[PDB]
Amino acid sequence: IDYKFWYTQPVPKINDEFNESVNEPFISDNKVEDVRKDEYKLPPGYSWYVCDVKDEKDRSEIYTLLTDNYVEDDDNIFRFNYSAEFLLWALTSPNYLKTWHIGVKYDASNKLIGFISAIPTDICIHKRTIKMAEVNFLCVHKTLRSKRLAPVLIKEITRRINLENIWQAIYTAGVYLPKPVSDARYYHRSINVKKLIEIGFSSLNSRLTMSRAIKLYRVEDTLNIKNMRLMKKKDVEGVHKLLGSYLEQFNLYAVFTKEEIAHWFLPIENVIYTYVNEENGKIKDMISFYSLPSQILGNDKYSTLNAAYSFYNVTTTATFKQLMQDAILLAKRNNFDVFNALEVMQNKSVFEDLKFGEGDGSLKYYLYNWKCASFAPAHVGIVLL
Ligand SMILES: CCCCCCCCCCCCCC(=O)CSCCNC(=O)CCNC(=O)[C@H](O)C(C)(C)COP(=O)(O)OP(=O)(O)OC[C@H]1O[C@@H](n2cnc3c(N)ncnc32)[C@H](O)[C@@H]1OP(=O)(O)O
Ligand SMILES: Cc1cc(F)ccc1-c1ccc2[nH]nc(CN(C)C)c2c1
Ligand SMILES: CCOC(=O)c1c(C)nc2ccccc2c1C
Ligand SMILES: [Cl-]
Ligand SMILES: [Mg+2]
Repeated sequence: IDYKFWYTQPVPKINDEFNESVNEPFISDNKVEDVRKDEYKLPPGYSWYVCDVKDEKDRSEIYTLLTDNYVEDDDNIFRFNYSAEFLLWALTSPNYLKTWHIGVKYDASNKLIGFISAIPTDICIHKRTIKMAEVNFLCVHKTLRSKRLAPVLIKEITRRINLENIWQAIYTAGVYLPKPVSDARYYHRSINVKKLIEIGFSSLNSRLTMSRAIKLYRVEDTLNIKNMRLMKKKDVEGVHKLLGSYLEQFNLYAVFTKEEIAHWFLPIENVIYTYVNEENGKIKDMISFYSLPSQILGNDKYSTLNAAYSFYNVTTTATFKQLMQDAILLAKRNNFDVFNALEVMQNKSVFEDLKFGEGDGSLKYYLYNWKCASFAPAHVGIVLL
């Protein structure tokens, strides 16, 4: 459309296409010393608030704000319902800064009505490793929409990030913005198909009756990789090598340290599920998925859809199809209703045979202050929360 805000920022124009050899900032030679030391102005009666995600009550305020005002699907059937414990995990990874968890309070109610967050990460884009901020959980209260508050939150966080001598960022959104480096459709594999029909999501007909739909999505309760088990602290070094080598093939991926592997994969109930196959004290295969429920808006019977989201999956002893079939099984054993995956990495190759259905949209991958050729989602090797 016009992108009056986005076009002031070091991002590509809607028309911009770069050749494969281009891989650099839009604006280089930035100076920490020149970064504005003042907070961006909020409109009258609003104030910046530094959230302490480790404090249960500050964390619960962020939780409420998102439970009520965060992303909905295009038909407003669903709203993401990230749990408080999930938010603690997503925001307190290694070297996180408390000052990159930025809230906005309405002074007179003392209530949180705005939020944005970033955590630091090393990102490899087209074989160049860049220290970046990963931005996530940008949210304005439904009652305050289209008032140009989002660019204030975006400018304030960019300012705080630049204070740490960091000048690039990664982010994802379902909305089209200038301009994606990659665009990945999502797919869904029904697990609790009766529930899915009942809330309006899945479709039946003459050929596909209720009983036939249930038969179609039945899984055998036996693993292809018999020894696949929950990840444990002893597996951190093994996972780090398995995953770190795997990821090198891609055009876009995080370069995880050991401390990151421990944070991002060690299992937490209702948050992150990681499974490993150990042979001879070596980790040869791994499955992971995170738990992201959606709230079901205005269904009499159900209020929550429990959804497992494919995270990182690597196999060296089975086919990728057998690995993902095990991942679906492990999601089913843990009470999930549906398993969601993007057409990143090798994922697309299994979607047909494993009975995934194509969804109604896509997740776009973005870089801030970085010029490079865009690429097909098969070359994307990072999954953001
Ligand atoms: C070097 C470090 C750099 C760090 C920074 C990196 C950049 C990080 C960027 C952030 C990454 C976040 C990633 C992330 O969190 C994951 S994507 C999820 C974003 N959150 C939601 O969708 C929750 C529901 N929606 C809302 O709360 C509001 O609709 C929000 C706050 C989204 C927009 O509030 P609003 O009341 O609806 O709108 P105004 O205040 O009037 O503002 C309109 C301006 O906002 C642009 N807009 C709309 N949605 C956007 C989105 N998802 N990203 C970026 N920009 C977005 C829009 O194009 C327009 O600019 P334009 O006029 O140019 O078109
Ligand atoms: C529905 C879905 C399925 C799937 F397998 C992977 C991703 C999505 C999805 C679609 C739109 C979204 N907007 N914001 C988010 C949250 N973040 C990832 C930032 C988001 C996620
Ligand atoms: C069958 C379940 O998967 C989905 O269709 C789904 C859900 C549950 N929540 C969402 C929340 C926000 C944006 C999109 C969403 C989509 C696409
Ligand atoms: Cl400004
Ligand atoms: Mg606004």
